[PDB]
Amino acid sequence: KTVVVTTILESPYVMMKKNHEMLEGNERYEGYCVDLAAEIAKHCGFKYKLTIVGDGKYGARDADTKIWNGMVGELVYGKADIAIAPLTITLVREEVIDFSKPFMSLGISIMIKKVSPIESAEDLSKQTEIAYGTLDSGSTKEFFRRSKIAVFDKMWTYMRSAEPSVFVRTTAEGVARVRKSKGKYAYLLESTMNEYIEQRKPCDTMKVGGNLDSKGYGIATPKGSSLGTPVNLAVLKLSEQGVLDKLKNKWWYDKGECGA
Amino acid sequence: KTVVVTTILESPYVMMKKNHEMLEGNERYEGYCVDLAAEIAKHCGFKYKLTIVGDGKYGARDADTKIWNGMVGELVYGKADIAIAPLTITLVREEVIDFSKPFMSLGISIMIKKPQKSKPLTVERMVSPIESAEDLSKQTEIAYGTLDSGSTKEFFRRSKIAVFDKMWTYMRSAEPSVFVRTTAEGVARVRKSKGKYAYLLESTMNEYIEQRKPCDTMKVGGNLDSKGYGIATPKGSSLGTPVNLAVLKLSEQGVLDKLKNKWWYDKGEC
Amino acid sequence: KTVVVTTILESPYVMMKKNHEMLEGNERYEGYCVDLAAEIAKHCGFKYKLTIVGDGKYGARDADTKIWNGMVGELVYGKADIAIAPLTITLVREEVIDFSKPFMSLGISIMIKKPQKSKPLTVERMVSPIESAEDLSKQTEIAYGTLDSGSTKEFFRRSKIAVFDKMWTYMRSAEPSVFVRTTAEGVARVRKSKGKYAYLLESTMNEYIEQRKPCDTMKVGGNLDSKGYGIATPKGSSLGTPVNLAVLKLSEQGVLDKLKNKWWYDKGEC
Amino acid sequence: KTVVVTTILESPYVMMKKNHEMLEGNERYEGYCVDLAAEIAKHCGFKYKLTIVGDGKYGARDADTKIWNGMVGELVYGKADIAIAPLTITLVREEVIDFSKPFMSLGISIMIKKVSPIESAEDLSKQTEIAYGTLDSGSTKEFFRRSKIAVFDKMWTYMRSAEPSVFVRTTAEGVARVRKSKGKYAYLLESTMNEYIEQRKPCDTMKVGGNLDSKGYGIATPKGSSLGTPVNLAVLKLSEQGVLDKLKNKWWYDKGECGA
Ligand SMILES: NS(=O)(=O)c1cc2c(cc1Cl)N[C@H]([C@H]1C[C@H]3C=C[C@@H]1C3)NS2(=O)=O
Ligand SMILES: NS(=O)(=O)c1cc2c(cc1Cl)N[C@H]([C@H]1C[C@H]3C=C[C@@H]1C3)NS2(=O)=O
Ligand SMILES: NS(=O)(=O)c1cc2c(cc1Cl)N[C@H]([C@H]1C[C@H]3C=C[C@@H]1C3)NS2(=O)=O
Ligand SMILES: NS(=O)(=O)c1cc2c(cc1Cl)N[C@H]([C@H]1C[C@H]3C=C[C@@H]1C3)NS2(=O)=O
Ligand SMILES: N[C@@H](CCC(=O)O)C(=O)O
Ligand SMILES: N[C@@H](CCC(=O)O)C(=O)O
Ligand SMILES: N[C@@H](CCC(=O)O)C(=O)O
Ligand SMILES: N[C@@H](CCC(=O)O)C(=O)O
Repeated sequence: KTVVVTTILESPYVMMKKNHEMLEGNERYEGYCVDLAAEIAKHCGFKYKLTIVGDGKYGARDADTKIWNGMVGELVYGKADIAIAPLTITLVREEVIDFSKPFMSLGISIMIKKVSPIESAEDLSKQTEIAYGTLDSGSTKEFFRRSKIAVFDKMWTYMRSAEPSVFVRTTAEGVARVRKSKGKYAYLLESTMNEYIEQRKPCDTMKVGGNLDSKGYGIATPKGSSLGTPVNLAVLKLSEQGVLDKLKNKWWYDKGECGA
Repeated sequence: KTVVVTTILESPYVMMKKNHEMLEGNERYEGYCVDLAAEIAKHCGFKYKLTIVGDGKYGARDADTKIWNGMVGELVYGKADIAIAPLTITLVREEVIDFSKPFMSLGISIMIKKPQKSKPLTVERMVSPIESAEDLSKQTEIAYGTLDSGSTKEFFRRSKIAVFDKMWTYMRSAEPSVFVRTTAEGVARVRKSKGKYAYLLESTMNEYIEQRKPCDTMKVGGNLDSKGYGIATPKGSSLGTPVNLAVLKLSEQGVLDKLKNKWWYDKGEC
Repeated sequence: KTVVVTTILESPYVMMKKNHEMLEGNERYEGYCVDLAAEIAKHCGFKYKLTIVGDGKYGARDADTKIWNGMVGELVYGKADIAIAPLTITLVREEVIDFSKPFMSLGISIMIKKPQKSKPLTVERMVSPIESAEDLSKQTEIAYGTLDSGSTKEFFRRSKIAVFDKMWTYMRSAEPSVFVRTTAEGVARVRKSKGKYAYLLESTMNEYIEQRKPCDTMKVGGNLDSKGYGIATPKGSSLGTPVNLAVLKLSEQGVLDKLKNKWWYDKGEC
Repeated sequence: KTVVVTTILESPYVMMKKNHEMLEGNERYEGYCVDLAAEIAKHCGFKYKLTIVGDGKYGARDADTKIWNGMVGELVYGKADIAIAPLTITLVREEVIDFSKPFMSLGISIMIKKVSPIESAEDLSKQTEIAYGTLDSGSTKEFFRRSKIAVFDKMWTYMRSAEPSVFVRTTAEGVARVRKSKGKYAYLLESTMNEYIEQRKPCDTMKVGGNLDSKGYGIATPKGSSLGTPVNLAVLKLSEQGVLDKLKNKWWYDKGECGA
């Protein structure tokens, strides 16, 4: 029986290849996530099919609705069997569905135009001249929303009272807004995506400061599913063998079209 | 019913208080792990008593006997309820026990003696003989070893990478043995080897020891891999989910980071 | 019974919120003094409603007619219950009202326009024509004045010091008048006088204005004296002792320092 | 009727003159406090006599006894009519007796041997190599005892668990211990006393950092005394006329036997 998989067309995790207009099957996708899905299928021994959630969202909770959108929505409501995609792990999504062991560690990063006058996020909180935003229905905004730290509370109060809407539809739109703003707009995003933007043309954006926290990416599984343990063991096996690191290097630094 | 806690006397996770001879109960110990256990107890209501295993081993499967020892064995055989200690999540351990999400990131680093500054405007430059792991594998004059019954040794013995395979081959046939029995033993070997020995230990203890007096050691290279410290729980136990949720909540609240800077950098002078 | 609070719209003590047109109640105002009033209400249980006097004067005794105006007159005649505002403790005011312990230290400083840097290795040096008060008294090309119905003017008119007597003599017979009616008016006169005018205002507002955009003003010299901002209370009232104790408790707890840093330096770029 | 006044032999507030073995009356004392007392007596028009509390303490609350020592003890228990001395004003003493308006503003200062590696008190709290202490039965230790700030709580926990007893009998003993310790002992003391030590021989000590708080000195009066208002008005009048500042300069910088 073919197993349906939900994901999001995020680079370098998933790509559309180049001649996507004349490609079909599981060979029409290239990237970290599709290769990981193929490896998981080979290890478990099941046929898998890749699908993309119609809305370009990861998943969140609507106001006064209690409905899951994004990939977790497809997982919970019977529209998917496993989500192999860069889905951050937090407390809220852990209650509804179970996560495997993380396969990529990261944190909150600040990206800005190419010394930096803000450096630490403390100055950025204390300096309102440069704006800052996040991605809607992700995990960074959820982290900032319910943070009891004074600095993070001030940041979140800034985000909610922001004219116009500081949030963006996609991280590509976020970096586009950052580049077009000529350094007046900062982007709070995951470390991996920030570095990927940094190491590609035109190499105009750079990461500033350290990481505000520590997170990870997990392979979400429907609650009470028989496949959670096999895929968790497969993730651990890949981490032990270094296949995760090898694929990270393959899709991360093998090309390297920038001067670093 | 008060549950027991398995922990190892490892700095800065667990220390011994100065006035611990006259003190009993949970007041004997101090450090990162005791605060983590206190926060876990505050999150989910239960009574905890700190225990330290006699063998003082992290856990490994003995060959030709198939018997788990250390924390993993103590947890498997039902004589322990929780292991709030720097226990590394591995594939072999996940098959016997239940692991929550990692609460601390780590990597396999290298410990060597810090060289003296070279005299030859009036600035001092650092000279080192090791810059990565490939040169350590190629070079042979300085011996290198790992911790016995640890996660690093198990990772090295089951790695198909050429350089890691060469390191494992050297370690398994090195006379005298390059393996140590404790972290402090390895650090003492590094300090008293006069730069003739390299210790492969985790990055957290590495940086903690580097930042503390007499700060005569220094770490080289990056992390050989990426792993994390989890909280262990016996397979099919009712404490796994609440502990996992507590770890996630503590990570989100920033208490883990606060403990990290409290016990790692606030008490460092070098 | 809800008591009334007398305050002046002075920055950074009290500011007008951006969306105050559609907002009523205590939400209209923001700044140091509104937070001080909130902390006072939290300490001792009572209901407070912020009021701003129409005349907008601090308080002085009119000559030949003997009427107290401003906040002092408002509290003397019983139409107000408390004055949580930057009101200076003076000898003349203490004879008519009750003053608690000061909650902020201040001094009489000088406001002048900041000169441009001089071109003549590659460093920039600051040149100023005034370094103290004695040279200001000796020099006469640049006019200087104070605030009307303020504490500084009352201090100047009743000082036996020779230099201060000379300053008062110059001020009382200056054409056109060197006295301003508001702090903002004096700052505007300093900014638009092209360095031909000096303003004698308190050091707190002086440094707040200096630290804020467009940061085109700069303070010279030390404080002419030492005073403090108190909380006013009508003579023989039951609110004097609880307010004094609340001020002492807030000072001990460090809330006053936290408010000072929040509203004086955290919002400054120059 | 002669009014008795309690004080403490603290310099430059009160001196013993030089030929004290052959002096008597109110003319056997020189200094800021005796001159202030003479001015207050002249303004009010009453005969005053100066006395020193037998114990060299300002005043505090003993454990499980509720008895006032120091100068406030002499004031409360009918042994004095007014205390003209450098008595800091705080909440605890305000409840028992009333204080006039302050006549000298100051704060908590750190003194050390003659750039400084600690600078701010944050480093000193985070650096236990150099010890720090205060004066027993004063106001600095009371401020540190009941401070809810994390840094000040850490400092107070350090003071209580100090071997040997870090407290000193007198500020002169404190500066002696600081000088003999060769920079390994810091002294938390009032700004005025620290500066007075700074501006005298051998000019070996210097103040480090800013002020941890803001305080003041008041003329304590017995609770329910008819003299509180006249002396409060006299203090305000002296502050208005500049006599307080003039006496401060007279006993503070007129001599100036150091290189500044
Ligand atoms: N170097 S990296 O960010 O691509 C990365 C990060 C991580 C990896 C693997 C890689 Cl390649 N696996 C670990 C997992 C392996 C076992 C130990 C911790 C979890 C369970 N999580 S991690 O520390 O988040
Ligand atoms: N010790 S640390 O500051 O580097 C550190 C390391 C890690 C933290 C939190 C901290 Cl503070 N949380 C993550 C976990 C928390 C939740 C989000 C990812 C996993 C589940 N593991 S981690 O990546 O090992
Ligand atoms: N605005 S400030 O930080 O310089 C400042 C100034 C002063 C403060 C407290 C602060 Cl935070 N408290 C004192 C008062 C408080 C208690 C101790 C001395 C008097 C009674 N007045 S003050 O010397 O005018
Ligand atoms: N310059 S100083 O420290 O000797 C000093 C400090 C102060 C003085 C007078 C002097 Cl000389 N008087 C003021 C008082 C006068 C009136 C205004 C504030 C109080 C009531 N308190 S103060 O601000 O604590
Ligand atoms: N990649 C994150 C969202 C990124 C963001 O919100 O900044 C997630 O899957 O939740
Ligand atoms: N922390 C390691 C042991 C120490 C080491 O391997 O260096 C573990 O949990 O196995
Ligand atoms: N703050 C002063 C008025 C301002 C000034 O005099 O500069 C007072 O209370 O009288
Ligand atoms: N001079 C202070 C005490 C000094 C100190 O404790 O440091 C007082 O009168 O309370």
